[PDB]
Amino acid sequence: SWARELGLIRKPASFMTSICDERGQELIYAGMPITEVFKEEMGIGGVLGLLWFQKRLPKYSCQFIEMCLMVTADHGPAVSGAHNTIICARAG
Amino acid sequence: SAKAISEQTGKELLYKFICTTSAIQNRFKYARVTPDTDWARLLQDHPWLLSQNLVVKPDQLIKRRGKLGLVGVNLTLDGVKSWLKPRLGQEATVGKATGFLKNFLIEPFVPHSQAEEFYVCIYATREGDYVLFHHEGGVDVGDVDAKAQKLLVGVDEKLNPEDIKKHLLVHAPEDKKEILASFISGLFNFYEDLYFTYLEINPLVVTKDGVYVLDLAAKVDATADYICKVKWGDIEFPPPFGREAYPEEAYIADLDAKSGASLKLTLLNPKGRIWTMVAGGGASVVYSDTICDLGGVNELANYGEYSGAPSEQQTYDYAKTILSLMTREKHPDGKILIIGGSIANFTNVAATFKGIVRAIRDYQGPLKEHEVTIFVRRGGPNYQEGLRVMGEVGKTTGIPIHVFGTETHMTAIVGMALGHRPIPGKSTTLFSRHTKAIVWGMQTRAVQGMLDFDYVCSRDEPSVAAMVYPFTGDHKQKFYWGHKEILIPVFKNMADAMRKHPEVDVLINFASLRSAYDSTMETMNYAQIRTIAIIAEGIPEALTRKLIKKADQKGVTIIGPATVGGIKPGCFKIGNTGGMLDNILASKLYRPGSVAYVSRSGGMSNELNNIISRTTDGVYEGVAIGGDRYPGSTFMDHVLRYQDTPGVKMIVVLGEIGGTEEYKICRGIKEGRLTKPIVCWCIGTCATQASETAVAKNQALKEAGVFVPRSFDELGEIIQSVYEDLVANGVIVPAQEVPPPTVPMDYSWARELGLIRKPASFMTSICDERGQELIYAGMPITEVFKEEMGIGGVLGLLWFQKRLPKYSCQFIEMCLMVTADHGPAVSGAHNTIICARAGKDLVSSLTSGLLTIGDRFGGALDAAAKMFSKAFDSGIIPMEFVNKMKKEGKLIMGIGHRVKSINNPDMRVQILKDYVRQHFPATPLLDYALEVEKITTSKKPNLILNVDGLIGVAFVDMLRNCGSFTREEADEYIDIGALNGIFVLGRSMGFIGHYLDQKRLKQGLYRHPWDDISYVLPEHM
Ligand SMILES: CC(=O)SCCNC(=O)CCNC(=O)[C@H](O)C(C)(C)COP(=O)(O)OP(=O)(O)OC[C@H]1O[C@@H](n2cnc3c(N)ncnc32)[C@H](O)[C@@H]1OP(=O)(O)O
Ligand SMILES: O=C([O-])CC(=O)C(=O)O
Ligand SMILES: O=C([O-])CC(=O)C(=O)O
Repeated sequence: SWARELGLIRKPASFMTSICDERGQELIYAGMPITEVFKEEMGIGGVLGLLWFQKRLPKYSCQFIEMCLMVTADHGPAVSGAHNTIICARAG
Repeated sequence: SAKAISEQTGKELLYKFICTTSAIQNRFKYARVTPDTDWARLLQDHPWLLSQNLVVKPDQLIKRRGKLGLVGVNLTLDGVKSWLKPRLGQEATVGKATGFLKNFLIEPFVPHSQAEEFYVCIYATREGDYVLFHHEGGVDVGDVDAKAQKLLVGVDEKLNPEDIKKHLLVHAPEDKKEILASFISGLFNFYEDLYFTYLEINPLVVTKDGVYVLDLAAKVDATADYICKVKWGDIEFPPPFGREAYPEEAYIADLDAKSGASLKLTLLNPKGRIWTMVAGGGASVVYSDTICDLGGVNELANYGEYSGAPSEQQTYDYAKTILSLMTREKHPDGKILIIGGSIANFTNVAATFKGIVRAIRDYQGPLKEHEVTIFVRRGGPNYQEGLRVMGEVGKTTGIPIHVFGTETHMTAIVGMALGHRPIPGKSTTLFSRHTKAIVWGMQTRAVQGMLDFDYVCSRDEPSVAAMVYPFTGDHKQKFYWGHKEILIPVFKNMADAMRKHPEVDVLINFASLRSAYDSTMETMNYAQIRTIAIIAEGIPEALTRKLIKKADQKGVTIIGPATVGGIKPGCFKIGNTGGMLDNILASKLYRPGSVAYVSRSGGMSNELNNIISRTTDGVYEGVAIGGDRYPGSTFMDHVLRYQDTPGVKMIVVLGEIGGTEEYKICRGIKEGRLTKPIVCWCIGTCATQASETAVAKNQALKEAGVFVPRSFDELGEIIQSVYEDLVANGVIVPAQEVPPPTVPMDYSWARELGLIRKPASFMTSICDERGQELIYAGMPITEVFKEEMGIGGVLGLLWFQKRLPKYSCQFIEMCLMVTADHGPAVSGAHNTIICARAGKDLVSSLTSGLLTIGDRFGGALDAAAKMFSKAFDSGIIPMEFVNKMKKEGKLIMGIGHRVKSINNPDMRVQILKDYVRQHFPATPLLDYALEVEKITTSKKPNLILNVDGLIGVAFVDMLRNCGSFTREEADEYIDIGALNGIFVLGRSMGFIGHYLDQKRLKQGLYRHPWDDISYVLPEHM
């Protein structure tokens, strides 16, 4: 930690992460800080465009992402995955 | 690498793979007699042997036996028996060489005349294949090259027989002109389908009866075996005829064969005082040349090398053999051991010196007894700590060891060892600062070294535009540019590499010795690639000549095979030339100089960079052409290239023994084409065509106007003398030294020599994966399998890190056999089936069913162990325990079966109960659980012990009451969850069985019908 602080050593980094700069003064998302996220009033479609695609999508596309996350919510407990969730929840 | 084969082997290969109209007689008619075999077996399997008249001659790679009269012709049984009696197995001499005669060949002798003997030969040259035919065969040659007809055939060119009869058959008898020529044509295909370099048949007897190949000789390309191992079968190369090898020499031979290192040792005078063990090939040749200059032609004990960074056991045994060989008998002028060497490219010098210091301290007694003095001189990455450890073992064990770094001359230390001095078309520019390369192959340390060099030489763009690796997709690899990280694209094909990067003009071919030719031929189908550097070693020479031919046709500058590359300082660096960046900064290779050089071996190029750094201004551009026989660009192709560039003022050439290449430099300096001051020196004297030697080329360049030193010791001195000549004439001005940019060093290299501590996480007291054996808990994998412990023993090793006693390993196998599948109706196997019928995966199905192992399903093992252990540890009677559980809700976990309980048992509680009764010392918690079973079966005819409760209490009974668990480890593993581990690892077999079953019955997706659901939703939310 000291030989790298005064910068006399090389260490190759893994985990290249082109998303979510967590350290510093703000949670920078794709390139947009968190206060700019809540200032432009982009919903979860805007942060899906920022996290998943790293692009500020236009406001008709964020609302379509929220629409297609509202229709692909629950579709009854008969289906195979919701059945497994219920079976695993009833085992407590 | 031409290696001469036995004439028995080449003669049987000629008998097997020739295809011609002329019938070869005596097909498969030969015998090999030797001292290791008898005589009756040869007559037993070859019944043709004593039917005719025979000729017997020694097959031990001996030239000129027909002129010297050492052949026994016209021999019957008495001739072939009493001829070998003064000959088979006795010591004899030919030329200089003295040794045994243990190999003799027996051929059916054919009487014939001297007007029927012919002479045919095919030898390889750089510009093609020469076939050479004299009508007068045998030993009566007369004139040799004048009346014998020659024909140069080109590479990748077909031999036309009309040019055979037109040009080569001038002095032939005409009736054999269809017998010989097509045969020769067939022989030419035999030369071209088996990759010979030299094949001379003399004499070839073309009688009226047919053709007879009595005597031949063949040097074959030993590196082409990957093409022709189906043709040669198991080829055998005989050693050149000489004395017998010591056991030490065969010991070093199997040390050489057993790894990727080069451990060469051949003793010269075993009672000698000056013993050499020196890293590098050219460095060994130069040290042997200099010690032969200083009167040690009888005092050099051996010539050898240790190269390719051997392991410290290999280094230890190699130095052990050389140290034991030099303590046999004392020599009164003192015995010297020279651990010399060139500058190491990337090897940590201190690790090889750990090998040396173990091999010296292990054999120190004979060293201080025989009064041995050790002279050590090395260079490279971290040489200074290695000189320090050699110095401390010099002062510690008392052996006088004189250590030296790169500040000294390389081979002047032997002058300090002997007391002679006291001890202290093709383009003319190849690389520019916009030269971009494409590397072929994942050779990331070479690309990182090139990027470090180009940061240090203040270059603005990295000279590796892309890499090419065919065995992976297109991605980008992260490299270091100074401090920063950049992304260099790695491609799959070369076509989209040349497409996306049109500024490339160099390709550096890091492919192997069998894929260099195809990638190089594919590369020259792109016009922008103007030079190709081929780092591979071991290409067959015919494929190299095809590469040279297509290079001259396309106009590219091939650096030649078996190179290390060639460094143009301040500008560009090919691969691993120069070495690690410590040698680049130590030799001032970050700014251009004025001296160019051309060498052959890569081991001498670092020494030449060191010499030109320490004596003169520095290297403008250096090129190592390759240690192969046909380099892609010779000496003249580079000194002509240094002629036209004005930045260079003087040229240094390091030539080698063999190959009339420096005579072309002599003719170029006599024709007035080479005007810049040349300093040539040719290595390889070895005087312990007669013009191809080192002293011949040295004298011929000395008389031609080229500065040639007396030895290698005066090479730096006269290079400094020519530099002082050239600056005093007022043309060489030394440029002003700007300091280079600095790179940070490495985390891998600073921790290797230990200069930066790092806190390690992930403490892992289990499974040392690295080393020779996969060491489980403290016990290797061979001790696991040899001691015959099942999977219960490896669960004791992985989970508990103890070697459990043999009755409890079988108990863990037992309780993993009963906690396997228990039907598919239960909740977890139901989830596995539901996920397997969705066609998912094995691991996703097992995992989706495994995530149910919780508290209600599968959580009776751990709870039924914890409950009974807390009741027993407290110390209450069972009748109070049942009443305590009744008073608080909380049904006793591990007690209760739905169907089978009393005189209708569970039948797998019974097997486990019989096992914990029989093979199992001192089991009190099971007895307590059986008393609680007595009470709760007195309550209800159900309520027998479960299998969950009995595995729980039997496992807690196994932990604390067998050995090796104290009381706080056996109580730790219950609270950690080592019983949930047994239920999950046991039930994993059942869940994978359910996955494979539902995947094998081809079952469709589940739906769980609506009539089993009863939706109870609110009215309007
Ligand atoms: C032909 C004809 O018509 S019949 C003639 C006349 N008919 C009659 O008289 C009717 C008789 N009625 C019966 O026989 C009924 O079976 C009954 C009412 C007595 C039920 O008796 P049971 O089944 O034994 O009681 P129950 O199911 O609650 O369990 C009994 C015990 O097991 C205990 N127990 C159950 N599970 C566990 C467990 N895992 N761990 C520890 N204890 C347990 C219970 O706590 C209970 O304990 P307790 O006796 O201290 O209260
Ligand atoms: O790059 C090279 O060929 C040199 C090398 O690795 C070594 O010295 O072991
Ligand atoms: O251990 C468990 O609770 C699961 C079990 O035996 C069962 O199939 O009923």
